[PDB]
Amino acid sequence: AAFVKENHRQLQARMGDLKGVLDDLQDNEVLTENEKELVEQEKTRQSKNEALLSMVEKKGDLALDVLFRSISERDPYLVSYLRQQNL
Amino acid sequence: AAFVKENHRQLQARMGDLKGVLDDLQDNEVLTENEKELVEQEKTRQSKNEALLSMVEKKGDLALDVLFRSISERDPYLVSYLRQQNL
Amino acid sequence: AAFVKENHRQLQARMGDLKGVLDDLQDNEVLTENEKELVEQEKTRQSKNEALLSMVEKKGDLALDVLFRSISERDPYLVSYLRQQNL
Amino acid sequence: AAFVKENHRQLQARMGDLKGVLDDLQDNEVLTENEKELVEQEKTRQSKNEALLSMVEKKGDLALDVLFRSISERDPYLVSYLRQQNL
Amino acid sequence: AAFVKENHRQLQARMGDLKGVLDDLQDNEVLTENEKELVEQEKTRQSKNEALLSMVEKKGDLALDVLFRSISERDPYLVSYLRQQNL
Amino acid sequence: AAFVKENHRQLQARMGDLKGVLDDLQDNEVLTENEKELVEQEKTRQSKNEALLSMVEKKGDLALDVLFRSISERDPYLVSYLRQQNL
Amino acid sequence: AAFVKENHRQLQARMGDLKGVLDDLQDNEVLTENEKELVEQEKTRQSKNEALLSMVEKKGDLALDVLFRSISERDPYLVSYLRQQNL
Amino acid sequence: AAFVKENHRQLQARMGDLKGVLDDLQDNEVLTENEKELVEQEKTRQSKNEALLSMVEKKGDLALDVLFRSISERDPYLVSYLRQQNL
Amino acid sequence: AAFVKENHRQLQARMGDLKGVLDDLQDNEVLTENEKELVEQEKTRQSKNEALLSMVEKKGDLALDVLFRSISERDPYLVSYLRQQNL
Amino acid sequence: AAFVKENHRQLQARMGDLKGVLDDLQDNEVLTENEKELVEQEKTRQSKNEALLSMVEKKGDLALDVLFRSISERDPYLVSYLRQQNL
Amino acid sequence: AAFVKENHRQLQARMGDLKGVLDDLQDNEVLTENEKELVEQEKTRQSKNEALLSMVEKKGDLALDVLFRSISERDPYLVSYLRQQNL
Amino acid sequence: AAFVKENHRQLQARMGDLKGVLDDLQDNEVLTENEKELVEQEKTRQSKNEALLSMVEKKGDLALDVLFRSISERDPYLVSYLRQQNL
Repeated sequence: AAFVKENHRQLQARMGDLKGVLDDLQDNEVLTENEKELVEQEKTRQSKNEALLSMVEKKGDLALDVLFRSISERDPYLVSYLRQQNL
Repeated sequence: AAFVKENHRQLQARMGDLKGVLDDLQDNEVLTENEKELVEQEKTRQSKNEALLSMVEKKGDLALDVLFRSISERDPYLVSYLRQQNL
Repeated sequence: AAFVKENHRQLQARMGDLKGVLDDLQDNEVLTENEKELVEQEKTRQSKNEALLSMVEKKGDLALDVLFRSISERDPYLVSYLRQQNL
Repeated sequence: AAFVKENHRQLQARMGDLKGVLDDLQDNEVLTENEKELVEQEKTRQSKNEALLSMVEKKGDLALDVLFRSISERDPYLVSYLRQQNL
Repeated sequence: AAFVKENHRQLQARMGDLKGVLDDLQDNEVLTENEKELVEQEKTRQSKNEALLSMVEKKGDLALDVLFRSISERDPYLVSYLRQQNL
Repeated sequence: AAFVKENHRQLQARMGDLKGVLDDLQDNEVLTENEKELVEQEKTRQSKNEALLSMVEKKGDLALDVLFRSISERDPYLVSYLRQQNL
Repeated sequence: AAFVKENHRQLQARMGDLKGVLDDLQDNEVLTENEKELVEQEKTRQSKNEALLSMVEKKGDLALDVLFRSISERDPYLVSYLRQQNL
Repeated sequence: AAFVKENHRQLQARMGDLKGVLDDLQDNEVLTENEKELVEQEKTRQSKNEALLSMVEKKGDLALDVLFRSISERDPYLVSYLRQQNL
Repeated sequence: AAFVKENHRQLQARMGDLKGVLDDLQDNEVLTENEKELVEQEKTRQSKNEALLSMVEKKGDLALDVLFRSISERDPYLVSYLRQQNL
Repeated sequence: AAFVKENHRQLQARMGDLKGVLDDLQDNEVLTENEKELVEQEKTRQSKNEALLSMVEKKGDLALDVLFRSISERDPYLVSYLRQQNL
Repeated sequence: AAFVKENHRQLQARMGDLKGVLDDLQDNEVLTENEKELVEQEKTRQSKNEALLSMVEKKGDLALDVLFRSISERDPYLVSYLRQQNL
Repeated sequence: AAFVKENHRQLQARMGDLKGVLDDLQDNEVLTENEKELVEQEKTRQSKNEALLSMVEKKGDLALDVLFRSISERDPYLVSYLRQQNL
C-alpha cells in the first residue's frame, strides 16, 4: 500500500494498459461495473491511471494490495523498475 | 538503453520487420499478446516502429537491453550503421 | 554506395534476375530468408528490383557495397553500361 | 404499464440498446427529438435506461404500452425472462 | 447457463472465430444485426469474446443455452476441455 | 502436449508441408474448413507453422496429441530429431 | 420530396453505399466537405443513412429532389421497389 | 436584418452547424472568442442557434447583415428555402 | 425470391464460383462495378456467397429473380438439389 | 492545372494504374513516402484516383502541372481523349 | 511568425498531415505529449489545423518560427503557394 | 512573485492547461484537492487561469515562486516570451 502511494506519480506515468488490471480488480469486487466504465471514459493513459489510482487508494489498504499484485503479475519489469529507482 | 533513446528517430525509420523481434520480446515476457497485436495493427512500418519504441522505453532499462540484443542478432548492419554514424 | 542510389531507376529497369544476387546477399547476412522470399513474391522484375534495392538501401552502406560487388561480378555489362551513361 | 413499473430496476439493468426503441417512441410521437437527444446524451446504458424509463412513466399509461410493445418486438428473451423471474 | 458464467474468463480466452456462432445466434434471433456488427467491430478475439459473452449473459438463460449448444456443435474440443478442467 | 509447447519454435521452423497434417486434423474434426483455409493463406512456411501451432495449442490437449501423432506419422525424423536435441 | 419523407424508414434500411450519392450531392453543392465527412464517420450503414436523410430533409425541397434523382440513377431497383410497396 | 428577425424560429430550427458561421463572425469582429465559446457550450443545435441568433440581434443591424451573407454563402438552399416559404 | 431467402444457408454453402453469376448481375445493372469488386474482395467462397446473397436480397424481388435465373442457367443440379431437399 | 480540376471526375474514372505516376511524383518531391503509401492503401482504382487527385489539388498549381505532365507521358490517349471530349 | 498569422485560414485548409510536424514540435520541446495527443484527438484535418495553429500562436514567436521551418521542410510547394498568392 | 503579479493579464491569457501546474501546486501543498477542483470547475481557460492566479497570489510569496518555477518547467517559451515583451 505504501509502495503504491509513494510511487503515485511514476505509476501514473508508466502503468500502461489497464484492461487486464481492471479485469482483475473487477473479479475481486474492488470495483463495480460503473467504476470500471468511469475509468475507461478517460481520454489518455495518464488520466486513466490517475483516476484508477485515486479511486483505489480511497477504498483501503486491501484494495491497494490487490492492485499491487495485479500490476506485479501483468508487468514484472515495472515493479522491479520502480523498486530499483527508489534504491 | 541510452543507445536506443539517442537513436530513437533512426530506429523509427530503419528497424524494418519486427516479427522476429516481436517473437523475442514475447518470449522474454516483455510484451504480452495484446501489446504485440497492438503493435501489429499499425498500417506502415514507421508507425509500427514508433509504437514499439515508445512502448518499450516506458517499461524500463531491462526491456531496452533485451530489445537491443534482439535487434543486434536480427540485423548486424544496422547496429553497426548507427554505431558508425554516432562516431 | 552512392553509385547505387544515383542509378536507382536504371537499376530498377535493367538489373534482371536477382537469384544469384539474392544468394550473394544471403551468404553475407545482408538479407534474411524472409526478406529474400518477400523479394521473390513480386510479380514482375521491375517490382522485384524495386523491393530489393529499396530494402538494401535501408540497411546501410556495407549492404550497398556488397550489392554493388555482387551485381558487378554477376553482370559486367551493366556496371560498365551505367558507368558509361553517367559520363 | 404495471409490469414496467414493477420491473423498473431490472429494466434499468437489462434493456440494452435503445436506438431502435427511441426510434419507435419517436415515430409514435411519445418522444420529441429533443427528448431522444437528451436520452442519448447519458454516458452509460444504466443512465440511459433510467432516463428513458423515468421520462416515459410520467407521460401516461399509453406511452408505457407503446414502450412495452416496442421492447417486446426488439428483444423477445427479455420480456420472457422477466415474465419468468416474476413467477 | 451456469457453466457459461463460471467459465466466463476461459471462454473469453478460447472461444475463437465467432462467424459461425454469430450466424447461429442470428438465426435464433438472440442477436440483431446491429449487435452482431458491434461484436465484429472489436479489434482482437479477446475483445470480441468479451463483448459477446457480456451481451449474451444479459439477455437471459435461454440465450446462454443456445450459445452453449452452438459452441458445442462448432467445436467439440473446447466444451470437452472446460468440462475436463472443471473436474 | 508438453512436447509440442516446449518445442514451439523448432516445430515452427522445421515442420514443413502441412497439407497431410491439415488433412489429418480435418478428418478428426480438430480443424474446420475455414481454419484450414486460414492456415493455407499464409505466404511462407514459417507463418503457416506459426498459425497452425498457435491455433492447435488453444483447442486443448487432445488436439495437441492428434497433432503429435500426425506429425510423427508424416515425418519420423522430426519427432526423433527434437527428442534427440532435447537430450 | 414527399416520396423521400414518406419512405424515410425504408430508405434508412435499404439505401446502401452512399459514396457515389455523396459525390453527386457534393458536386451539386448540397453538401460541404465537412458534412460528407460527418456522414462517413458513422459506423454502420443504418446510421449513415439516418444521418444523411435527416440532414438532407433539413436543407429543403431542392436537396430532397437532388437526392431522389441521384438515388434513382445509382440504383433503379430500389425506387421501383418502394414505388411498388407503396401501391 | 428584418429577414433574420422574422424567420427567427425557422433559422432556429434549420441553421445547422455554426462552426463556419462562427468563424465568419469571428473574422468580422462581430463576436469575440469568449462569445463563440459560449455558443459552442450548448448541448443541442437548437440551443446553439437560439444563443447565436439572440446574441447577434442585440448587437445591431450590421451584424444581422453579416450573419445573413455568411449563412447565404455557407448554405444556398436555406436562404432560398426561407425566401420561398415566406412567399 | 422466397426460394432464395428460405435456402439462404444452403446457397451460402453450395453456390460455388460466382464469376458467371456476377457477370449476369452486372449485365442487368443489378450490381455496379464497385459492388462486384466488393464481392470479389472476400477471401473464401463462403464469405463471397454471404456478401453476394446479403446484397442481392436487399435490392428487391426482381434482383432475386434475376439471381435465381442466372444461377439456374449456370448450374442445373443446385436448383434441382435444393428443390429436392426442401421436399 | 485547370484542365486537371475541370476533368476531376473523368480522371477519377479512367486514370488507371498510378505506380509510374506515383514514381514520378515521388521523384519530384510532390509526395512523401507516407502519402504514396496512403494512396496505395485504397482497394479500388476509383478510390486511388480520388485520393491522388484530391491530395494533389491541395498542394498547389505546380503539383498539378507535374501531375499533368506525368500522366501525359504515361498515357497519351487519355489527355487526348479528355481534350477531345471537352471540345 | 507574421506569415503564419496572416495565412491562418489558408493554413487551416491546406496544411495536411501533421504527424511529421508534430514530431518536429515535440523534438524541439514546443509541445508536450499531452498537447500532441490533444491535437491528434480531432476528427478532421480542418479541426486539427485549427487546434494546432491556435495553440502554436499562443506560446510565442519562437514556436511560430519553428513551426514555419517545419512546415517549410515538410512541404515545399505550400510555403511557395501561399508566398505566391499573397503577392 | 513580482513577475507573476506584473504579468497577471498576460498569464491570464496564455497560461493554458493547468493540469500539470495544478499537479505541481498540489504536490507542494500549495493547493488542497478542493481548491484544485474549484479551479477545474471553470468553463474556459481564461476563467481557470484567473481563478488559479487569484487564489495563488493570496497565499503568499512562496506560492508565487513555486508557480513561477512550475510554469517555467512546463513551458519554456512563455516565460521567455513575457520576459522579452517586458523588455
